[PDB]
Amino acid sequence: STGSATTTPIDSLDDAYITPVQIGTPAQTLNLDFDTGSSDLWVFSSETTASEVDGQTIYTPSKSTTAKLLSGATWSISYGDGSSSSGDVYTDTVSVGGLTVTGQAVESAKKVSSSFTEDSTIDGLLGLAFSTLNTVSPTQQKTFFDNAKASLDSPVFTADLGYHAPGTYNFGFIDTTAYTGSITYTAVSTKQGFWEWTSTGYAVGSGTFKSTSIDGIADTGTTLLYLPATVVSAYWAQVSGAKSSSSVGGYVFPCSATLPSFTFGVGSARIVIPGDYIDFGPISTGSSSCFGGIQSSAGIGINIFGDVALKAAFVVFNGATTPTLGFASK
Repeated sequence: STGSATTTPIDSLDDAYITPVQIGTPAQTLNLDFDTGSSDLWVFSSETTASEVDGQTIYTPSKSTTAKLLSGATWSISYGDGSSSSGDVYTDTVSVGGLTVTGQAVESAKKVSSSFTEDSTIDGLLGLAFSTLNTVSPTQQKTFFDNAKASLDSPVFTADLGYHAPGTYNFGFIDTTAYTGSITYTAVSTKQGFWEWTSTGYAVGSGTFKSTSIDGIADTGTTLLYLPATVVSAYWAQVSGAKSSSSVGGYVFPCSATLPSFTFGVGSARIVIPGDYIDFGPISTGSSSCFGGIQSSAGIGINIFGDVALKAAFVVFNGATTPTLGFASK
């Protein structure tokens, strides 16, 4: 089997991407944030505290003939941005782009943090990291990908995120028309439950490439590119007037600037992030100070190749017995 679904930016900045997901019988379609940095499929639901729902589409398990309460199971998650959610669990039929899993754990939110409530466009998350990170207790549950894997033509999914435009998540096949050149594959460590890999270096604009190992995670659920302070300082040093602002919470730059590109290494290959991808617009409405798309990972504890980086590439998440990651230009 295979599946193919379009993923769409939630706003003009590509702050996140939503992908329609069919849950239950008859189908209830929710727009979920596919997140390769977590492993829970959770949704706004009929059980979510009413004051914490503001415009989202909810899953109502009582209206699904295939929903079954997973007796005794609860979940609770906290994300790197400080947001969180928790609730109980059903199993139900879940389909993504024509690919169907029966018996998928669908984690129903009873509580969500303000960040989630305030974002009307995201009806939940669909985790695509390794199932060892799944938070369901007392019986840990598998991700949608893990459940689908054995049925897929090939045990892979791909992320092809657009810049200010829709893109695609495919399951079970590699669309050879979706990228240019060849895909370069690189080793993955699953020890922390993430798609963790080591970039071979970076360049700023037309500058020379610096060969240096940068361990980080491929995370579709993080907006920006978070890298070591040395790397980030070298980037922003090439932008006149750019500075790190403690009050704002990262590097800002004059909105009048033209940003240089940023290149990262994948083995001997190179992925180029155009400068425009690094512009996240005014810090507040009407400001001439703009927020940078490359930020320091210091104090996160891990480097994160988020959407800013991933959207410059066609990315293969290879869930073979020994997982790997592939990157191609596009």
